[PDB]
Amino acid sequence: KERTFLMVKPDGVQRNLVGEVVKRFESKGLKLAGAKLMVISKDGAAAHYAELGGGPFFGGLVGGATSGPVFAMVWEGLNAAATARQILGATNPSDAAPGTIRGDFGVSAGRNAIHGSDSAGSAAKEIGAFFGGGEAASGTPAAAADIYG
Amino acid sequence: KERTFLMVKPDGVQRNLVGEVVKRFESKGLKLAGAKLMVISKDGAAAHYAELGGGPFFGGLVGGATSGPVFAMVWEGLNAAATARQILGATNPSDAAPGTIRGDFGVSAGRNAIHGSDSAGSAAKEIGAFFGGGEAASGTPAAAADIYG
Amino acid sequence: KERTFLMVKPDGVQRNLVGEVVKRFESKGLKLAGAKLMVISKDGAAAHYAELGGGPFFGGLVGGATSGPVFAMVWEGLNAAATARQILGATNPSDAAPGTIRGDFGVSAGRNAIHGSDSAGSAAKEIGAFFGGGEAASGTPAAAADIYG
Amino acid sequence: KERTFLMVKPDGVQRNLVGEVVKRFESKGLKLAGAKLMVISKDGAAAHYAELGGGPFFGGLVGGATSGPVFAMVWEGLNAAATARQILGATNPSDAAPGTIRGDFGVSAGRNAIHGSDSAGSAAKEIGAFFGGGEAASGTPAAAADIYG
Amino acid sequence: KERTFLMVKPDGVQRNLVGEVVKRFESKGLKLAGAKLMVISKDGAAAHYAELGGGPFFGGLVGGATSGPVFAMVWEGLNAAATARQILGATNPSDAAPGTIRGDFGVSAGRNAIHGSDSAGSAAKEIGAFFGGGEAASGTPAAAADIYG
Amino acid sequence: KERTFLMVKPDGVQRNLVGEVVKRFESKGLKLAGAKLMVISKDGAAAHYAELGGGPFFGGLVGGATSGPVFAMVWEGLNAAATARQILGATNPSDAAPGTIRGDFGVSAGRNAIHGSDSAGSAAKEIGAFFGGGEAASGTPAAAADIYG
Repeated sequence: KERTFLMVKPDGVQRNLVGEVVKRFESKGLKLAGAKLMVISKDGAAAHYAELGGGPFFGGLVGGATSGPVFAMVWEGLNAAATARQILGATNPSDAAPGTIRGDFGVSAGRNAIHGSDSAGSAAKEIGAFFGGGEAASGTPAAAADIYG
Repeated sequence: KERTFLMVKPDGVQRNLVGEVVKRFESKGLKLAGAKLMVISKDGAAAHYAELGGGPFFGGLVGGATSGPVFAMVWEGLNAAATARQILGATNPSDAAPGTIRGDFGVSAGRNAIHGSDSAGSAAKEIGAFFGGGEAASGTPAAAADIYG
Repeated sequence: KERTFLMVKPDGVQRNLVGEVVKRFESKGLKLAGAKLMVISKDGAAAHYAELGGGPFFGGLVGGATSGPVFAMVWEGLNAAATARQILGATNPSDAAPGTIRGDFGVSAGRNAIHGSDSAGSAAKEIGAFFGGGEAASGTPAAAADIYG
Repeated sequence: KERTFLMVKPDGVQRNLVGEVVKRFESKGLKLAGAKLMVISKDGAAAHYAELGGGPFFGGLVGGATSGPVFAMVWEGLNAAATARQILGATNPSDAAPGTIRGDFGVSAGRNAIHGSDSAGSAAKEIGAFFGGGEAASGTPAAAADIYG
Repeated sequence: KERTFLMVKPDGVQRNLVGEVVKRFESKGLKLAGAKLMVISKDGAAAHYAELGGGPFFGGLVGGATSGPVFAMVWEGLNAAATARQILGATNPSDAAPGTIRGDFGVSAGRNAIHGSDSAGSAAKEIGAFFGGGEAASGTPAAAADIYG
Repeated sequence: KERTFLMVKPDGVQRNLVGEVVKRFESKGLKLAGAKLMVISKDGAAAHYAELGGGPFFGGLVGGATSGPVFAMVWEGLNAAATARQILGATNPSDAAPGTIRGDFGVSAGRNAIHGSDSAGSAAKEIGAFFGGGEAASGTPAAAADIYG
């Protein structure tokens, strides 16, 4: 059903947390509709982080995402985006509820393992910028009935 | 260093084993140079499974990979391909050493979670068919020194 | 000490979460006094879900529990029932604290992995309906001293 | 399909390994057709361990199983029994392949976490003695197609 | 950076939770600057628990820590102490957020797996009493850059 | 019972594998009689690696252990040393059975997570060099009866 864009920032990829962060959502019910390693290459960054470019963080923020790769993803299911952030954790890892990808694998707001949509609109603008339309498989997960109803 | 192509067959994707199977190699040292959900779409299959197309299995084998998506990947490091198959497990999951992706998550030779190169040549022909050349990030993993020397 | 009835609804059994959901309480301290796979068989349902039978959910709720099996259990220890629900999670999995059997393995209020008593009375009426009196082992766990005092 | 009897000896129940040992087979594909906590109560022992009652071990062997409870189970699937012992591990835990329930959770041949059939006949005589015929659910696991074919 | 004293009380050591409790902080980013098994030996206790010695708990509290060993540790990083207690969990395990060392491995306020500083001062007085000054390695963790910035 | 010296080489400490590597033996039955972070400081190295100092590896081998810290340990139980190496894994991680600390967390013979005695004599000479005699707790693990007999 509803889709959501969420990727693993350079740090997590480097901290070998790719697998777990993917898995967390698999064993949750969220469905992986597309995912790859497309780097930010600066240009892709500035736009994505376009909001508040005048803020000092940009200088040191756009520096980060652009270093190592970025495993980008798109996940399905009802309330996929709503629930994602809940388990993604609070933005600040040193303030994020223990049990989340952040409160379990993150000690700094600078580079906190993953990233994920803050609304369906932000979701419907992130998928596009990073993915496309064909890179996404429209596979029906053989196990989805034992989740919704 | 050496690269290797290895993907999660439709079954594992469906059995929610995407994360673990990725993670296994992260916590091993293997480096994820590119990865996405590009389906087999028949044509991509027949070629990949080209070997022994005259064998009856093809009828029922090419049927499998083509159902659900396929998380394809390319991994780095020394002896990446050599070691991969070792931990990938024996082909038959009901005969594969307990500790592997197969002997831990597989009961049938038909659909056994993942797939992975059987030699550097087979590796240097699988990467190409499924990936390309640009989809691969040439990121230097900040943690590779604590592995090799 | 205090006992509590808590089972894994059809969904979790089907979602292969039997082991983890059992284990969660083992590594917590709760003691497994009896457990099996006794299906609801409709009659057993209607009574258990007797409360608010006039509510529309019953139509579609009693349909659920009755499909696949149900691993029923009874757990011991002080505050067993009080603490259980806390770690069982909120009723709604898309609203349940990340770290629980629900917020980690559930995306719908319809079928949320497990079920567990809401009070000592409800506990002292669920055990009976599903278990009996002899199916329960009165074993003294050799490791209980390192928990209470 | 084929069924198999396998229980967790008193030790494992006490060592809180109930959950994991159950889970191992869930994430493998084996299907839990019935399971409870029926103690050995001596009589049930002597018969089960009937073979080589004249051997000194019986004195100290029948003493063991009869202490704490015993989570008995019956598992399904093709080659269920054949494969089970493989992942159950070698009889001697201080000689059992690392990755198994024994080589991971056992240091003595005396009490090694679990027990499991040594042949289909031994399987078709253990189920009966410990279970019955009605305690077993004939549920069709909604996820079995993504395993066999 | 900032250091913090936190040990595993006798119970956890006995409950085999040493590894996990250590690991939790490793995969968090906290750095292990020194750690061993120095028992409380009464004298070391009374001082550490000096606060409220007139309270009845002391009788039964100092009895506890002094039984089995105690894996003491000192951890590094920014907000190490601040964040530690958050993931250490609430003092009462039957009231501590599920995801913590306490809410996951503890059912009694008496003996709750681990112990950890309640302020930088309390941290700068616990390290000393249990460690020294030379037992601490001043190693620079080759992976710290992918955490802070 | 029998004791054994086994530490985590600089690499593993750096690769955040301290916890797991400790835990592996806890959930096995091995008892932690003492453990800390005492660095090799060259002198401690040369002696320990004294054997084959004339071999070229020494140049580049003694360089390794001396970089980051080293969590040294001493473990108890029957066949502690015999069984340890089995689960420690083969010396070469790219040849070590999948399920071990090496075959799961190691890709190079140079730096392979941990180290552990090759005989009771080598065990009775490693403990001494790294530990002492007082740093070891003679605690009786409250859970040892459910293992041996």
